[PDB]
Amino acid sequence: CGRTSCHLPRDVLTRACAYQDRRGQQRLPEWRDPDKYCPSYNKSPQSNSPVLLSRLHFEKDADSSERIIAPMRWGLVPSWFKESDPSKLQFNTTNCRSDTVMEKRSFKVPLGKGRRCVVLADGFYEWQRCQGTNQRQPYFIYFPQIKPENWEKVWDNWRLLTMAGIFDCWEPPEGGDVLYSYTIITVDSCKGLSDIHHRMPAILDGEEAVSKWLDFGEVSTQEALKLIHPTENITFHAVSSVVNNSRNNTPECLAPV
DNA sequence: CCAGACGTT
DNA sequence: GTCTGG
DNA sequence: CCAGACGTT
DNA sequence: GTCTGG
Repeated sequence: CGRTSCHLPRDVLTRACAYQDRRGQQRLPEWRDPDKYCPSYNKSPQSNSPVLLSRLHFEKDADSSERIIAPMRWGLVPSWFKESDPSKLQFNTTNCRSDTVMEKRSFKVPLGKGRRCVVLADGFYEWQRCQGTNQRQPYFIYFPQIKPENWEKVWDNWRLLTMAGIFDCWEPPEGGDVLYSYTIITVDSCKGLSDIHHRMPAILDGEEAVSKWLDFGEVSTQEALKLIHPTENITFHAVSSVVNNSRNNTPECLAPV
């Protein structure tokens, strides 16, 4: 999973991230760096997407079940990385295989420090490789949804896709803001998706999964990794090739055909 | 020991 | 920074 | 992820 | 074929 849609206006996104802390207080997650939120139908690696993380990553003594929402760089840049510019990274951290995560230098260390985040999207795109043709068929893939008038109604009630991520913090040698960057954990595609692609993102389905993944305060790596697996609770439709070029940011990207 | 990699679809 | 391969 | 470049005097 | 930029 190397492309998402995350196009909602910031306040609509934030309201769609309404949740309950461990005490059952209804809350909206508190923003950091909201100016870096860049809505688009076509989010590629190296772009910023909003992710949820525990408040306790940002505030001493916080309730770890409280949530921050913050734009992060898609493509995990490890703390130790030595060059001036993130883009010089010579290995792909767009994704992080679940099967090998504990053996991977770039992911184990930040995972170990509790740096679990939830990557938000409308949904993700996958390109289907079909036998004996180089033509790839793009699909938009998303949580099942409630079953220009309809458009506004749909998107107000949209259930955002919640993907399990890991993030790391990098101080540019040259100097600047700390870079927060993320990888989306991958697992085997479910039966529903297996004729489209062998890989899918690790989807956290519902508030229990999202909560336990976020809460590095109360939930160990070993307990968190149990949430990482495929889900059949997923739907999709084929979309035009408009999505293919990551410069194309329009509704046509995720329109059915 | 040091050198060199650190990753995925 | 930390681990693997030599 | 795909698209597009891939080079020097 | 392989890497960078989006």
